[PDB]
Amino acid sequence: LTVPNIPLNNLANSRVPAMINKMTVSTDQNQVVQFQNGRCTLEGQLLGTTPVSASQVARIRGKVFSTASGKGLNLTELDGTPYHAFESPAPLGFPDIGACDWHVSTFKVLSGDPMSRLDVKQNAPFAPHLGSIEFTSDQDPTGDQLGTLAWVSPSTSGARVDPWKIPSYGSTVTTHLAPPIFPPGFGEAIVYFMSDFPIVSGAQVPCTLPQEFVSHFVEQQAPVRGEAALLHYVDPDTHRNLGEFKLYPDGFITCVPNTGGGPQNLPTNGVFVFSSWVSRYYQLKPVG
Amino acid sequence: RQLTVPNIPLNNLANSRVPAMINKMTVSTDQNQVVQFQNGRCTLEGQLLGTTPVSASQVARIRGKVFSTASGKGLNLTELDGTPYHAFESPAPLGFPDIGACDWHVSTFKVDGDPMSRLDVKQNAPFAPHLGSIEFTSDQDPTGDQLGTLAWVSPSTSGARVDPWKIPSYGSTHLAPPIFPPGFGEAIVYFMSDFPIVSGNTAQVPCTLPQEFVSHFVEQQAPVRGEAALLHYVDPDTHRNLGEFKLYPDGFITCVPNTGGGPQNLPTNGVFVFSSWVSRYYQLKPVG
Ligand SMILES: CC(=O)N[C@@H]1[C@@H](O[C@@H]2O[C@@H](C)[C@@H](O)[C@@H](O)[C@@H]2O)[C@H](O[C@@H]2O[C@H](CO)[C@H](O)[C@H](O)[C@H]2O[C@@H]2O[C@@H](C)[C@@H](O)[C@@H](O)[C@@H]2O)[C@@H](CO)O[C@H]1O
Ligand SMILES: CC(=O)N[C@@H]1[C@@H](O[C@@H]2O[C@@H](C)[C@@H](O)[C@@H](O)[C@@H]2O)[C@H](O[C@@H]2O[C@H](CO)[C@H](O)[C@H](O)[C@H]2O[C@@H]2O[C@@H](C)[C@@H](O)[C@@H](O)[C@@H]2O)[C@@H](CO)O[C@H]1O
Repeated sequence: LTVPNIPLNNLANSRVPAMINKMTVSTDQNQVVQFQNGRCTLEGQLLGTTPVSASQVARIRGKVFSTASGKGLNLTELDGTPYHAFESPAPLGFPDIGACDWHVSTFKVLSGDPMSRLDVKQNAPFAPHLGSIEFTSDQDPTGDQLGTLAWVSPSTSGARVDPWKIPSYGSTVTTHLAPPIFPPGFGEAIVYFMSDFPIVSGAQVPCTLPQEFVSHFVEQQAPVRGEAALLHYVDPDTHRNLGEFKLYPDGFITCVPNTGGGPQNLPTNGVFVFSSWVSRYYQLKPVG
Repeated sequence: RQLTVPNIPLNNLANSRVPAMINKMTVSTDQNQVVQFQNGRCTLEGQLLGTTPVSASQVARIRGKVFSTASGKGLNLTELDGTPYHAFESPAPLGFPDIGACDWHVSTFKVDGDPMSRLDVKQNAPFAPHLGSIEFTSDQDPTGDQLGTLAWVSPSTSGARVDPWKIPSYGSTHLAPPIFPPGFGEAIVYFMSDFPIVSGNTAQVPCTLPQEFVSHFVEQQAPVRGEAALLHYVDPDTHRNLGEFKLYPDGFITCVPNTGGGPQNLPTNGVFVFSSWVSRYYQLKPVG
């Protein structure tokens, strides 16, 4: 097993098309998350809707159709091949920012302004597992539309956006949803990789694996040889070890954050390096 | 360390010049055509060239601070992480788009209602990214620190077309050097993505390395042990070799296309695999 030899600020978020700005631990360190993107086992098994490339993250493709009140999209995979409602929660790469309006910028797969902004609510017609969503738009999109999540806003007036939530993929879900990630306790806290992103009335989107970690694991198909992988976070200029982290086989990273601090207090240009396989209860030196 | 290429099928690789997925390979209609792309450029030893960034989510992005001039508005460019851009030995900030001789339309948000601004950028006199600024017009009112992504392109003037095979005039701008087809019947392999090119001959953008190849080389920091690396393009299900390719130290890929054909006739679900180091003069079996 190796992990990407790339500084953290050159790594992409796995839940929005953005670069990682910093690490942090959650304010409540017992908080459970269930992100559907950025999910991959160390052996290279993709989970949820997680795609391989950073340029598949939080994108939507589909064909415009007429609904009772206006338009909708009959979803396809991002490469234009048919989506089928099967085991995945949604087409691969489908956004997983829950409980908010989405604003998705698409183009028809030209003359004049080729872009349409699809304004999508997560209400009853939001059925991505089934393969359809509805939208309103100030433009007039038709046919095969491909696009990217541009920004998010509250579902109802005066409310707030919580990007730590995931969507409900619909009533047909019974489905390979990626499972919740539980803090393993004993002082350990899940490490979240944060990105600037336009969240209106939120300002940063968390994910649990940088996207290049996901493609690294998929590519490598490495055997898991211990209960956790001990990583060092290294200053790439001085080559000094800045802190210890554990990478778990189910595909998330923890640290023991110093009280009143944590990995948010580390420089954001360090490189993760695999050090050794360790047992499940290997005790980390606190960080930050 | 031993050179490898990503164990990822073609259709899961990102374009290195626009934020998009690769959907096919091809050769240029003039097989003697020389290109000088500034993104997607990296040596096999992991040396980035031109404006090439590491992550697919840095590709064709722009960041800067809005300022007002005597006659309009401009962007004082920074690197994508907000740190200062200095004119030194690069054409522009890392990741800056390299689609030449056309208008750009760049969707940005304020790193801080509708949060988006579309910056409409002409490649005329005030387009001076090497020196650290460009001018724009916008129907919105962007201020302060704006970060965004190239959304679409259109012709510079009314009668014109967009040729995405061209690069900008950035100004001595320290360009990555031209790539020549290297002889022996070989043609440069171009990796194509759908993208909203308005008034292009097609709505596709070529690049010379998939973005994940770039990050792979940067990570691996592998020694070059021969004049060219022979690759096989392999079907991942049957494991059959679908064609020979050469990967050159300067960071590009060639094949010998069959007359009237080429890699555009190959399936798009194959995986490149390193075979061996070969002589510069190694004669490839024709493909497609
Ligand atoms: C002052 C007021 O009530 N203005 C509303 C808009 O609501 C304001 O801006 C929204 C983006 C939120 O920040 C909201 O908290 C704020 O009051 C309203 O925008 C819509 O707001 C709803 C939530 O109530 C959704 O977020 C919806 O997606 C928003 O519509 C988007 O943003 C709008 C500003 C427009 O750009 C739309 O085209 C977008 O789809 C608008 C529209 O209902 O009405 C104002 O009066
Ligand atoms: C029918 C007509 O003349 N319309 C023009 C617009 O030009 C049309 O749409 C363009 C995108 C091209 O497809 C063109 O071939 C087509 O006739 C014109 O758009 C501008 O076109 C110039 C080139 O002549 C530049 O490409 C410029 O960037 C375009 O402006 C952008 O696209 C516009 C549609 C608007 O969205 C602008 O805000 C963009 O900046 C417009 C603007 O001059 O005028 C119409 O009458």
